[PDB]
Amino acid sequence: QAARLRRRQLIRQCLERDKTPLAILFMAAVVGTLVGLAAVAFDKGVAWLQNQRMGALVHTADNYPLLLTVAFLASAVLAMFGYFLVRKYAPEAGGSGIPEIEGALEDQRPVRWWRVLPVKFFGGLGTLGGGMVLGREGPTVQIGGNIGRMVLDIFRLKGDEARHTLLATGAAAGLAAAFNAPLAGILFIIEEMRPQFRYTLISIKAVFIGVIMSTIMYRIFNHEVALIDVGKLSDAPLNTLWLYLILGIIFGIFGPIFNKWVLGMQDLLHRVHGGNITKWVLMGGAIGGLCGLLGFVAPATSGGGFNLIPIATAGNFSMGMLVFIFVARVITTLLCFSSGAPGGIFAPMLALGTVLGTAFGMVAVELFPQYHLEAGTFAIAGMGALLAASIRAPLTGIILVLEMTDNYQLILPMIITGLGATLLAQFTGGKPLYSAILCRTLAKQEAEQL
Amino acid sequence: QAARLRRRQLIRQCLERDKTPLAILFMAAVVGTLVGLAAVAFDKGVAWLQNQRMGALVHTADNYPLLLTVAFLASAVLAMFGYFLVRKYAPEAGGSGIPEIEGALEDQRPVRWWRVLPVKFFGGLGTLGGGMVLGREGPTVQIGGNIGRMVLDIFRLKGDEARHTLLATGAAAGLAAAFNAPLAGILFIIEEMRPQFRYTLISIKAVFIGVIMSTIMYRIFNHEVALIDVGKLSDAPLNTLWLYLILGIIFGIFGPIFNKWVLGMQDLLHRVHGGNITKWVLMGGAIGGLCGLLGFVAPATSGGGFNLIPIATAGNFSMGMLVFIFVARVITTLLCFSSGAPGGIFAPMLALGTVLGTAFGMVAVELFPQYHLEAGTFAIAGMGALLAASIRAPLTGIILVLEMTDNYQLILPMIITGLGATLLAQFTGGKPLYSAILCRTLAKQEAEQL
Ligand SMILES: [Cl-]
Ligand SMILES: [Cl-]
Ligand SMILES: [Cl-]
Ligand SMILES: [Cl-]
Ligand SMILES: [Cl-]
Ligand SMILES: [Cl-]
Repeated sequence: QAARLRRRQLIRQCLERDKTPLAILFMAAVVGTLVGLAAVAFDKGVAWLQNQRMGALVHTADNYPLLLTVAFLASAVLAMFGYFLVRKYAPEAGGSGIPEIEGALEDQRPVRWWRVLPVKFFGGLGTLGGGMVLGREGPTVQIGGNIGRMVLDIFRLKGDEARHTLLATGAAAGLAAAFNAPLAGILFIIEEMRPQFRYTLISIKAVFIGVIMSTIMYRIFNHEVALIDVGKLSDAPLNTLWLYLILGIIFGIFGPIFNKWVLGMQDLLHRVHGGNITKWVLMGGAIGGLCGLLGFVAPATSGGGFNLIPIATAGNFSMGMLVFIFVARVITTLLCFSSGAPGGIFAPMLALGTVLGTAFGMVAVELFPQYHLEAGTFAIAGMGALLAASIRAPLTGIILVLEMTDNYQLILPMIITGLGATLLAQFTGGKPLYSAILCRTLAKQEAEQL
Repeated sequence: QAARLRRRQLIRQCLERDKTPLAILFMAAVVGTLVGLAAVAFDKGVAWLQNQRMGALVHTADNYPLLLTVAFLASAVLAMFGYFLVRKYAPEAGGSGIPEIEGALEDQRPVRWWRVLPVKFFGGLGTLGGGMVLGREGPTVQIGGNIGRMVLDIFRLKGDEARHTLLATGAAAGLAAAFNAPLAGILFIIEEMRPQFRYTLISIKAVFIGVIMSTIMYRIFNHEVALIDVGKLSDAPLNTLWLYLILGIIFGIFGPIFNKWVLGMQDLLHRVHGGNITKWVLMGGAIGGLCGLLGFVAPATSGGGFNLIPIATAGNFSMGMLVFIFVARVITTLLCFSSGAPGGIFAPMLALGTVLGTAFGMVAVELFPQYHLEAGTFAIAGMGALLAASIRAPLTGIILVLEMTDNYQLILPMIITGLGATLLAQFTGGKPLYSAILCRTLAKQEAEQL
């Protein structure tokens, strides 16, 4: 009868009248509007700082050593301002911000929106606007989760189930308004933050509301159907689907290796400054100045990565250039993200999977000419395979790539590529990167409390 | 210290090796291949019986009262075969089968694959091949979930984690191998089966493997890219997005009203036979013969519904014809599903949401000519709005409709329509239908135990 009283517990759940608090559902539309407006202002300010930087690199065009100095120095001072705001005011605004938000969903990290929200905005503005190899995905999730706490504090909402609802609403609205991906922002919460999020009928409807309001706030100011404008690539036949499983196996081995390089470079770059702010800022200007220098000479090795993925998905880079771009963008991704700059690793990971997927597709075309393959259809499957192998959230990584590229005929090749990425990353001993960063944040704050 | 002790449990959970045995993942490839093969033997056995029934109406087309007798009696004898196998050999194979698989993941229902799997197959060929208003999701999910228990019992695998993994693998594979929707099969388990499924890192990977192997087995025998071949419809502009909220608000009221009509007709049709097998079989041949009669005279009011959706989305019907189809298909959906026939309600719900959404999309083009609306974008948004209001799985129902229609420019209108459907079905006191059918089975089982 151990299942009999369990069955009587099941019938006691059906006759419950599930109430509908419309107060938290209205604030989720206030959150999602404010997240989507702060996401648009972040993207328009990062792009304005990037167009002002290349506008300074064309007025000094005939003078080449002066151009390389003002490519370094305009990106160094822009990065030094971002490192200074994090180190002086909000140290939890360094890095991505997803481990700070999913640590807040466990009631383990504080949400200091009076400090993080001006520092993650303006410090990430000069960091990403300076041309560093960092994405706006992580900043927008942390700006979103801090806006949802701000709305909870301004309107004085009490209760701990409303606190986790509005914090997850803005993190869902942050992903939905960074990438024009309303489907991935919902799957950000129920698939990637699955151990963190408390699934209530109200809390998942509020995640839907904030995602809707932040996608509408995005599309008012951006009228393109694809964030990454690759074309309409070919279908994948059934006799070519095993090549996407092999491509996932290669990504699923590299994924844990890349995660050990992220945490290993976090430790190695911390020995340079030792926690000192005036050496953390000057190391951040040397890293930020290099990526603005690399933004002029060999610009495929620097930047967030979205200006490389449509070039690499088409057959424009050779096999020797994709090897150079991959090694250089592995070095500058670890140099930017693991140094504690405000900026995520998600959009640099898309450029690393596109280049590694195009390299796989170019070998697959020359090895199998009987399949009529494309190099670009493996770049899409490789894009969400490094998020499956390192971030270890394949479903919100697949959906995000299909929404950014508008290529939904590759759903089954991406699930095949994302399975072998997740299967071999668990097998080879890999953890999620945002979990591994948060577990090192939690073990550090357990050590200063001794 | 209350959170410091919880911080210690979040650190030691992070240092664990994650224990990947490949034996249950290979068995998911065996399950997914067998589910995907049994789904195309079900889809091509139902379609063969519907071709022999239409072919019997062309041979003797000169005699019209014999033609209405042959159309009645070919479907009456076929449905009587389906109602008899349920009432004699496997009474839990009646209805959809998703409440029986959902109760099996809760360890409340037995999985008798030696009885259900021949009865759900050959009784499903009788009811669906007779032209009754019943879908093939529920049959294939229950055939799928019983294959996952059959593979567990043949290979004699031990464990309660392995039993719930392979049972949810085939239920996911049953939705992937029907409708060519691998993405909706995964979301069937982590979103619709959220209180039932025990999420593990390996139990979601085995759900991926069975979904992959069943979508491949479907696509070996089926080469259409979309099942519901509506065209490439228009995209919805931002000034028209509030009409999809009103379409969701209307569906979110009707959803609970349609749910109590399903449960009310289950009690009403049970008053006819009282559980007697002879009166249940004769009532089911009367209902099944009525839908084979209606398959010849006014064929839009019977059948599974996949023939009606491309005609309705194209704007081929009138307004009074669209009102007559909605009323008459509601009566035949309540007659077929609530009488205990092997066959689901999901694909009859897509035909009801398309017809009700087209009628909304025709009022919207009459009232707002300045919006430049197409009536078919509300047919697709309304298609998954009855799944969000009655089945109350909005993310599963959006992705399924998108994967069946290949219209992914309507992601955000379907999320707005599915939000207003879910929010108004919870506000007006509606439950999920499969959770309400199972709970009426579980409360009936407690009543047998006095
Ligand atoms: Cl970080
Ligand atoms: Cl990022
Ligand atoms: Cl990130
Ligand atoms: Cl049922
Ligand atoms: Cl169905
Ligand atoms: Cl069903």
